[PDB]
Amino acid sequence: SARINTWLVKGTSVDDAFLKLELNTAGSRIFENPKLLTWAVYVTKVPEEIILAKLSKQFTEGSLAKMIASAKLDSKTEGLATILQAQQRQVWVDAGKSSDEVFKLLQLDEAGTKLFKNQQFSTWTSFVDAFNRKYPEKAVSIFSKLAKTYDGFTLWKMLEAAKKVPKTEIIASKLQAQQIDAWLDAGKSTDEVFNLLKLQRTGDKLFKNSQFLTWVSYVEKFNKKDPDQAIAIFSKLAGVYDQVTLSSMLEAAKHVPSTKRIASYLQGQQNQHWLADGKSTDDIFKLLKLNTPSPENLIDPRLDAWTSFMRAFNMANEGKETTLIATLTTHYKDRGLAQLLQEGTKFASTKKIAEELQTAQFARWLQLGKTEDDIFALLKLKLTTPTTDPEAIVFYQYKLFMDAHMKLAAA
Amino acid sequence: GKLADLFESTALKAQSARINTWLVKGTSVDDAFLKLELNTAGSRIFENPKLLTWAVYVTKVENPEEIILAKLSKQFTEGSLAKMIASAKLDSKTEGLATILQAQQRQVWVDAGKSSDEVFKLLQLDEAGTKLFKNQQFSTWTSFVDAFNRKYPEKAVSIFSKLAKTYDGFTLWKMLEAAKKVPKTEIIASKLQAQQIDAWLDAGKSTDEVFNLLKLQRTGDKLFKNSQFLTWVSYVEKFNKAIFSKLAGVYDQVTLSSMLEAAKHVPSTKRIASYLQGQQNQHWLADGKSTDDIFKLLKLNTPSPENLIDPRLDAWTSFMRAFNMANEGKETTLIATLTTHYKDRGLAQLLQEGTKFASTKKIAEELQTAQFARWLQLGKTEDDIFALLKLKLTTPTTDPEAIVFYQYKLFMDAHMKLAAA
Repeated sequence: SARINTWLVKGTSVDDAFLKLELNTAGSRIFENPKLLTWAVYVTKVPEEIILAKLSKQFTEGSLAKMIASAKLDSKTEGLATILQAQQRQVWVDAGKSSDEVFKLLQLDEAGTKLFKNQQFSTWTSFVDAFNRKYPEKAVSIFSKLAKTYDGFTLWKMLEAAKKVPKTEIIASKLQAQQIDAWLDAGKSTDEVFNLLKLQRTGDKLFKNSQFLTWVSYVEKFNKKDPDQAIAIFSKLAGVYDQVTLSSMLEAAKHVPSTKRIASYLQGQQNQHWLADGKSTDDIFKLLKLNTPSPENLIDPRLDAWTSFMRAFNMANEGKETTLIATLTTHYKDRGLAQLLQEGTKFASTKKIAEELQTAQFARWLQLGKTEDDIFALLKLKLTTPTTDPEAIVFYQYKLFMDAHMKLAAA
Repeated sequence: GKLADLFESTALKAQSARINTWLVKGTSVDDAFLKLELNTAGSRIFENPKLLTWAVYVTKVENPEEIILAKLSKQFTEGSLAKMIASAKLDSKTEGLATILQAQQRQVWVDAGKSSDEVFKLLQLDEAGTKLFKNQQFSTWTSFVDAFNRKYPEKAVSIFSKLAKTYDGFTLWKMLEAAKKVPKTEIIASKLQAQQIDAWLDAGKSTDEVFNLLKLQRTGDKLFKNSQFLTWVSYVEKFNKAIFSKLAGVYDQVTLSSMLEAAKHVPSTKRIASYLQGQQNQHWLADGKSTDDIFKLLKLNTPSPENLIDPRLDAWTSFMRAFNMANEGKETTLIATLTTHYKDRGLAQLLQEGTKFASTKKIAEELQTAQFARWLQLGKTEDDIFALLKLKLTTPTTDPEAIVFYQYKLFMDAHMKLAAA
C-alpha cells in the first residue's frame, strides 16, 4: 500500500521494515500474509537473495520448499513463489546438493505411488535440470532415479496415469519414451519386458491392457535393433493361449481402434499358421465350435474369425475355394440349415444375416437345379405339415424364388 | 400383481381408445400384438409407444408380466432381451415396466434351471473385468444367485465362490475395497471382504501366505500405509482364535519404531499401532534395555534439530513412560536424558536454534524453559551458566549461547521467589 511510500521517504532498513510488520512471528502460513507481499515489494526496490535468506532463518529449507510450492498455487503470489523457487534452486546447485539429497529434502521418499501428484515434484525436476547443466561430468537423469526407486510396472502405471492430468501430461510421456529406450539399452529381451509388465498376470484380457501396446512398441524396436534375435510375436501368444481363445481375443481386439492394427496382423498370422498346419475351412469351422447349433452364432464373432480364415484359405487353394452357405450346408444339413436360418429370421439380432443367408441357400439350390418336389423331399415335408412350420415356410419361399428365376434355370 | 398399479399413473395419448376398442371387440393379446406390427419392431422396441399400448392392454386382460416377456422371448434373444431391458431401466419414462420385466426374466431363468455361471456369461460380466461392481447388471446377476439359491438349496452356490474362482486374492480385494467406498455397493462389498477372509481361513492358507499374497513385501517403511495391511491383521486375529514378532523379523527396530509412532496418528491404523508399540515397549523392557539404551538405539543421542519434529522422540517418551512405571524409584526424565547425551552447552544451543524455526519452536521453547527450570532447581547462578556456556566478553550478543544466557537470567528474574529454595 502506502507503507512502502513512507519507508522510502524515511529510509527504513529492510530488516526494520520486516520487523515493523511482525513477520518474524509469522508461522508456516507466512505467504498468505499480505504484509509479506508488501515487504517483499519494499525489498525489490532496494534482491531475491535477501528475501530467501531472511525466510531461510525462520523456516527450515525443506519446509520452506513446500510453502513456496503451494504458494505458486495462489493467483496472488504466483510471481514471488517462482522467484524464490529459482533462488532456492540456485542455492542448492551452488551448495552442490545431490539430486538424491534434494529428493530427500522434499520428502519424496515418503510419497510412493503418489509422486507425480506431489506438488513439490517439479521443484526437484527443475533442480535436476539446473544441476545437470552446471555439472555435466556428474550429471544424472531424472528417469534413472525414478527407475532406481520403482520397479518397471509400478513406474509404468504411475506414468500412464500422470499423462492424464495436463499439468504433467508432457513430462510423463517424455519419461515413458525414455523408459522404453532404457529397456533397449539395458539389453532386455522382449520376454523379460513381457513378464516385467505383468502381461502374464493378464488372462483373456490381454489386448484390453494398455501395457500390451507398450510391449508391442518395445518388440518392434527390439527387432530392428537386433534382428538376429528378432522374435515372432504371434508365436509367444500361440505358446500361451488356445487357438480358440486366441481367436476370440484377436477378433475382439480387431474392433478396438487402438488394437485394431496389431490384431488384424496377428489374426493374419493365425490364418497363415492354420494353413501351414493343414487345417481346412471345415477343420476351423469345427474348431471354432460353429457346428453346434446355437442360433446366436449367426451374428457370432466366431463367424467373423472364420470368414477371415476362409478368405485366407481361398487365396491359397485357387479353384478349390469354399463358401459359407456351402460349409453351413455341410455341417448342419440342407434341412437342418433351412431350419436354422428360418429360426434366425424371427429374432431382430439375426434377421438381416439370416435373410441374406437364406436367399444364398436358395441360390445354391437353384444352380444345383433343385426342383420343387426335390426340396419338398429334402425338407422331409408331409401334406399335413403346418404351413407355419420353419421348413414349410422355407419351401414356399424357395418356390417363389424359383418362379422368379425361370431364366437362370438353365443350370 | 404389481404391473396393474403402474399403468394408472401412465400417460396415454388415442392410445386408450385402441385398447377400449380391443376390449369392446375382444381381440386377443396376440392378434392385438399383430395389429401393432410389434413383431417387426426390433431392438429399439421399448421406445415404441405401441409397446406401452400393448402392455397396458395385456394388464387389462390379466400376472400379465409373464406373457409380455414371453412374447418378447420369441422376437429377441435372451442376452439381447436382457440388455434391452437393462438400458430400458435407465430412462425415467419406461421404469416400472423395465424392472418388473427384469424380475420376470429372472424367474424364467430360474425355472429353466439356468446355472449362475450361465447367467453370468449372459449378462456379459465375463467381459467385464476389474470393473465388475461398477457394472449395472452386477446386481441383476446377484439377484439371480439369490433366487436360484432359495429355489435349489442342494445346488446352491455362493456369489463369492464365483468371484474368488474368477479373480486372484489381491485384485479381488482392491475391487471390493474400491466398491465399498462407492455407496451404491458398500454393504454387499463389505460382506464379500469378510467372506474373502473367511475363505482364506477355510482354504487353510498361512498368515505368511496371506501376507505375501496381499503384496506386502515390497511395502517398505510404508507398510501401515497400505490399507490391505489391516486386512492381513484382521486375518491373523481370526487365525489365532504373534504379529509383532513377524514385523520384528523383517524390520530393524528403529524404522519399525518410527513406522509405528507415525501409524498411531492415522485413525485407521491407530490402536493397532498403539498396541504394537506397546509390544515393542514390553519386549524392550523384558530384555533389560534402559531409557538410554533406547535413546541411543533410536538415534536420539545426536543433537540434530530435526529431532524436535521427529516421531522417534515420541516413541522414546512412550518407552520412558513404560520403563518408569516398571522400574519405579529409578525414574528417568526427558531434560535429564537430553542433558546427558547432548551436553548442557550442547542442549542449550540446540533448543535456542530450535526456537527460531516455526517448524520447531513449540517443542524448543517448552524444552528451553524446562532446561532453565532444571538449572534453577540445581541452584545454577548467572555466573555459573555464563561460565559453562563458555561465553567471552567479546562474544556477539546474537550467538545462540549468548542469547540463551540472557533468556535464563530473564527467567531467573521472574522466578526469584521460587529461587529462595
